[PDB]
Amino acid sequence: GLVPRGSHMRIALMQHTARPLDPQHNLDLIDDAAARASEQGAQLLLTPELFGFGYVPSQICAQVSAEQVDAARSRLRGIARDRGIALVWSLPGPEGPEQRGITAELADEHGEVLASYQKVQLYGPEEKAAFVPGEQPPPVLSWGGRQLSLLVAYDVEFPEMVRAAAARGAQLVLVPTALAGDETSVPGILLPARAVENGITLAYANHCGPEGGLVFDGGSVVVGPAGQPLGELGVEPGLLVVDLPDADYLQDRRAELHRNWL
Amino acid sequence: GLVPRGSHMRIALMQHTARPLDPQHNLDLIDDAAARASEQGAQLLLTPELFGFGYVPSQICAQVSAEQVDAARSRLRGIARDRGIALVWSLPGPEGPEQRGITAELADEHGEVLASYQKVQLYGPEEKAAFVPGEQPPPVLSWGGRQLSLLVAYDVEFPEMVRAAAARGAQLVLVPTALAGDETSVPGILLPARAVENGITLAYANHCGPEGGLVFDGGSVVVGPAGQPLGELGVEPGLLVVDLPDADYLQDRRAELHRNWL
Ligand SMILES: NC(=O)c1cccnc1
Ligand SMILES: NC(=O)c1cccnc1
Ligand SMILES: NC(=O)c1cccnc1
Ligand SMILES: NC(=O)c1cccnc1
Ligand SMILES: NC(=O)c1cccnc1
Ligand SMILES: NC(=O)c1cccnc1
Ligand SMILES: [Cl-]
Ligand SMILES: [Cl-]
Repeated sequence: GLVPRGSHMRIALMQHTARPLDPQHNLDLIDDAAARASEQGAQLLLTPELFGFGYVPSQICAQVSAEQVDAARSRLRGIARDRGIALVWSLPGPEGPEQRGITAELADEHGEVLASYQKVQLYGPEEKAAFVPGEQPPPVLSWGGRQLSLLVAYDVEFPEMVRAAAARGAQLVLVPTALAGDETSVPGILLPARAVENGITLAYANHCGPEGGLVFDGGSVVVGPAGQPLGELGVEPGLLVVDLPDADYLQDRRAELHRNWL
Repeated sequence: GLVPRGSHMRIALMQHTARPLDPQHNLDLIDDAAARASEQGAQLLLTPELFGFGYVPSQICAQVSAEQVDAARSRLRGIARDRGIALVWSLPGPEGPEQRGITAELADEHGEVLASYQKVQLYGPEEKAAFVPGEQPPPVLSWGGRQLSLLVAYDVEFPEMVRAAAARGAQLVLVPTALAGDETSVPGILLPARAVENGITLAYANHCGPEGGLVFDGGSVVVGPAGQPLGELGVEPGLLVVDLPDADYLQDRRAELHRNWL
């Protein structure tokens, strides 16, 4: 409804089904969602992991060129600008098929790429055959009056990855994902702890429905610092729109000891 | 009931109210619980943080001598032996009042002290005025056919502390605690994640009721590797007895990167 009294940030999450190896289709879906989110007063749209090509790691490595990635990237940049909304997307990285990772990028409403990140924690043998793991910590940046950060999918299941973002100042962690197999423990158990154990908000945007030989769970969610869902979807396509309201674990943690004990 | 087919470990958790600065009373309560647990076929009893003197940090530092600590320790050792049950207790450490931490120790049914641990993550200004933080990682040891470990209270709220135990091989993490203030997020949100994110079982033994100017929450619980409660108490004194049944986060985590990013 109307933009509320105590809130200066409204975010949207796109939950949908991608078609493998059909970027025109999947990017048309992103464009649709961007327009709709913008019309509802959202200032940012989060979209799912590898959405533009589908979550099909082995086929991305075999069939998707660098030039095809770049064409999808340019189109997404154009959607951010033309729909007048900040956009988080996830594509393969820009290098050749044998050198690139899974990435996420944040563009603002003018189309500026503010931040780029390469997934550090690859999931399973197919991802590890198709992609190179990232080696850099999550980025943290001011946008819309808060410190935003990016992580991808499996990354968020590691407390260390969320802690790395929060140690840099993150307040809002945005996570494209691709979770199938009725893995209710990730949104149900791990995400709430990630939020509480850092005092942060996390947004988690999944595929749903039949795609790439899997049936994705949906369950997209925004979790606030008390671990509660600010908004959530079920198993069907949807656009989740959430107004964010404006123990000291981060100070208390004995990081110099912890780093020796991992 | 009868010791079940698929289980070779039955554990007990004592949840009760301590009297500040009255070790005879509080250790009599531990003895009672040890006897009862042993009669029910439990092989180990976990008891709460600082139970023998009450959770009264400032008064422990002002009034409880080293010699008084040692007398309580010897009595607890005797309860393990005389009740024929392994026992986890938590007392101040053995040094002078200005040099000692909060500790936990595991004795076997013969009274052998198998392991000792000093709380690394002190909670709040009163603990930090009264006790020295520990500097050593959690111990991990074979007992009863599994790898057991110790952590104390606030420690378990840090993913790094549980990860440190699991990295050493822990399967069962035993946690004396003292949690008041209706802090439902610790057992409700953090403990289940600790268990899932390492694939371990955790046992969490709280005070309950009015003690030391607080009203403790109870909520003692054993959480298995899927994050579910194997057994749980409410707010009243009780003895929880649980039979333990017999993603690869621990291998997949990029620990050499994580250690640079905390
Ligand atoms: N954004 C607003 O102007 C507004 C007006 C009335 C009620 N809520 C919000
Ligand atoms: N995908 C990306 O992260 C990226 C970063 C810089 C340039 N092109 C792509
Ligand atoms: N896409 C992912 O990183 C993933 C898939 C399955 C489980 N957890 C994470
Ligand atoms: N421990 C046992 O002998 C037993 C016997 C029957 C049923 N369950 C356990
Ligand atoms: N409380 C303890 O940890 C301890 C260890 C060794 C000797 N005495 C006490
Ligand atoms: N006893 C503790 O370490 C403690 C107290 C309050 C909150 N969390 C932990
Ligand atoms: Cl919340
Ligand atoms: Cl479980």
